[PDB]
Amino acid sequence: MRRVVGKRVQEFSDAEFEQLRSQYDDVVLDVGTGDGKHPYKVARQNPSRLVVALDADKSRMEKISAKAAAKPAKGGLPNLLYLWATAERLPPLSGVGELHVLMPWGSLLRGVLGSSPEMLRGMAAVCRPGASFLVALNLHAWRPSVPEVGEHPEPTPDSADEWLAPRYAEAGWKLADCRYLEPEEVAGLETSWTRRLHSSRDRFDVLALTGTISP
Ligand SMILES: Nc1ncnc2c1ncn2[C@@H]1O[C@H](CSCC[C@H](N)C(=O)O)[C@@H](O)[C@H]1O
Repeated sequence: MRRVVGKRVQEFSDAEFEQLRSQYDDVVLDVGTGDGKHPYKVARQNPSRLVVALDADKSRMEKISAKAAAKPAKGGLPNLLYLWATAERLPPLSGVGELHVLMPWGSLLRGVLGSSPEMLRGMAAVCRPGASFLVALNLHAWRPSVPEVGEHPEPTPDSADEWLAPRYAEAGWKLADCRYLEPEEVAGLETSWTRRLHSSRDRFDVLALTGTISP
């Protein structure tokens, strides 16, 4: 595992991770965390769970990871770990209890559309059976269609129940609910995307897919 703290990366062992995790009730993983504001909120609000967040781009996490590693009085949080990793090559995590993928783009977005099940299966691998998941799709990936969504139509609560659920099941994800999130609900997630989306004139910008990992 490759921990990010400010501009520093430090590899550490699975054994060290296990000792850390063993002190908490459960683990939450944010995949593609970007600037890392969301997991910082999650860790702040959930002191009894260990929050792990990763991104392919280590530079994005510099500021917040440095703050999280500081003393408590300066915004430090003991239950928050930022890692440098892609969704294609996840860290050796096991038994994650809650998985978030918020506003993905690029190969992570292609992955969560499930035309191929490999990425979904790789993410399911780090989770225990019964883990909860939230995939929050940025619908602007279809406004207009970006290269990575190919010919996929923009998903809706109904259409997702139709063509996404079967794909998720093939990959071991039980898609239980699909619904639009109000802009205020998106804002509650505390991602950097709130700012980008503030100027949107669309009714909804995000579709939330939730369920459980069921291999
Ligand atoms: N295959 C992949 N593996 C890991 N991260 C990926 C990825 N493909 C895209 N990403 C990352 O996913 C992020 C999408 S932007 C979303 C950032 C964050 N979830 C937020 O809501 O603010 C980007 O930071 C990008 O670097």
